[PDB]
Amino acid sequence: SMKLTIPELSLVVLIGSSGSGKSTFAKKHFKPTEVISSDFCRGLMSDDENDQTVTGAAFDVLHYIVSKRLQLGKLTVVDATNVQESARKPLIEIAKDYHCFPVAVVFNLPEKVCQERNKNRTDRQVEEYVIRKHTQQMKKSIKGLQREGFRYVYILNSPEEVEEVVFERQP
Amino acid sequence: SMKLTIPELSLVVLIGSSGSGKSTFAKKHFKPTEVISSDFCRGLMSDDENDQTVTGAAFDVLHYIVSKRLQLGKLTVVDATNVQESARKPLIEIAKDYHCFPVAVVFNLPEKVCQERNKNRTDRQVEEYVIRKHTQQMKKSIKGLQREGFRYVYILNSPEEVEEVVFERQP
Ligand SMILES: Nc1ncnc2c1ncn2[C@H]1C[C@H](O)[C@@H](COP(=O)(O)OP(=O)(O)OP(=O)(O)O)O1
Ligand SMILES: Nc1ncnc2c1ncn2[C@H]1C[C@H](O)[C@@H](COP(=O)(O)OP(=O)(O)OP(=O)(O)O)O1
Ligand SMILES: [Mg+2]
Ligand SMILES: [Mg+2]
Ligand code: NA
Repeated sequence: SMKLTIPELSLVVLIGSSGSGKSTFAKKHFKPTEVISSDFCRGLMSDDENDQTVTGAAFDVLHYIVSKRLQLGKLTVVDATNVQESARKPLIEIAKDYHCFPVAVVFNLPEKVCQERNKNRTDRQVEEYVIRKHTQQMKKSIKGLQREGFRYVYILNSPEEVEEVVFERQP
Repeated sequence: SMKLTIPELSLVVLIGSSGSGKSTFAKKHFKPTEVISSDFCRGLMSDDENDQTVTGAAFDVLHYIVSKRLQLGKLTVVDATNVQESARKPLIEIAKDYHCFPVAVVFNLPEKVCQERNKNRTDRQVEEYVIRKHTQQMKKSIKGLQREGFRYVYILNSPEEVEEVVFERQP
C-alpha cells in the first residue's frame, strides 16, 4: 500500500482533472460529511445540474463551509479540480488561518485515462478540451505545490498507485 | 520559510549530487552524531582518499551503523549522494525494519550550481563528470521516491528554498 500520512486536523485538497477520479477517491477514503465538493455547492445555488451560471457563488459557499468546518476543528476534504493556483491559494490561506495543515493529493494520471473514463460517466460529462486543459494545468502545478504552502504533497502517478492508497491519520 | 515536518524517529535521506550542499545542510540542521556520511564510513576503511575497492565495505558499514542507531530509536540522517535507487533501497528497508519513517530530502539544484561549488571547494573536489552523472540520476529519481517507500518526499528546487528550510519534529 501507498501510505499517505495526514494529521487528524487537516485540509485535504484533491487536485485533478475532471474524470481523474477525485470524488470516487473521496467516497472510498473519507466520511461523507468530511468531503465538500464544488458540485454540491453549485447544487445549493441551483436545482439545475452542474449549472455554470452560479460558479462564483458555488466556490464562495465552498470556501465558507470549509472555513467553518476548520473553525470547529474538523478534518475537511476539498473535492474540486484545484488545478489552478487561484483555486488552491484561498484554501491554503483558510488552512493557515485555522492552524491546519493543508495537504495536496495529486491525481497525476495520463490525460487519456481521464478522457476515457469521461466518455463512460453516467452523471455528467465534459468536452475533451476541458480534460486536456485540466491535465496541462495539473502537470504545471506539481513542482510548486510545496512552495505554495502544502505541508505534505502526495503525487499519485498511476491508477494502481491511486488504488493502493491508504491514509494514516496522526493525532 | 519552508517548513518540513519530520517524525521524532525518522531516517532522513539526503539526496543530491556532489557539491549540492548536503553536508553543509546536515551540519546546519542536525546534531553531528545524528549524521552518518559515506565519507566518514570510507575513512574507517582507508586513510587513502582515492580508494575504490573500499566502497562496498563502507556502504555495508554505513547501513549497519544506521541500523543500530534506528534500532536504538535515534533519528539518523544519511549524508551520501543517494542518487541511485540501489543506494536508497537498503535504507528504506532499514527504516521499515525498525518501524521508522524514511524521509527524502532532495537537492533539486541545477548542475551548474553544483559544478561551481565543486570548483570552489578547498577541502576535496570531484571531477566534473561525476556531478553531471549525479544530477541526471537525481533528476530521474524524483518522480519515483514516494513509490520507493519514502513516507514524506521534500523536493528543494533552488538555493533559496534550501536556505529557507526549517525542520519541524512533531510526530
Ligand atoms: N479507479 C478507477 N477505476 C475505474 N474507473 C474509475 C476510477 N475512479 C473513477 N472512475 C470512474 C467513475 C466515473 O464514471 C468517472 C469519473 O470519476 P469521478 O470520481 O467522478 O471523477 P472526478 O470527481 O475527478 O471528476 P469531476 O472533477 O468532473 O467531478 O471515472
Ligand atoms: N547553500 C550554499 N551556498 C553557497 N555555497 C555552498 C552552499 N552549500 C554548500 N556550499 C559550498 C560549500 C562547500 O565548499 C561546497 C560543497 O558543499 P558540501 O556541503 O560539501 O556538498 P556535499 O556534501 O553535497 O558534497 P559531497 O557529496 O561531495 O560530499 O559548496
Ligand atoms: Mg467529482
Ligand atoms: Mg558531503
Ligand atoms: Na544549508
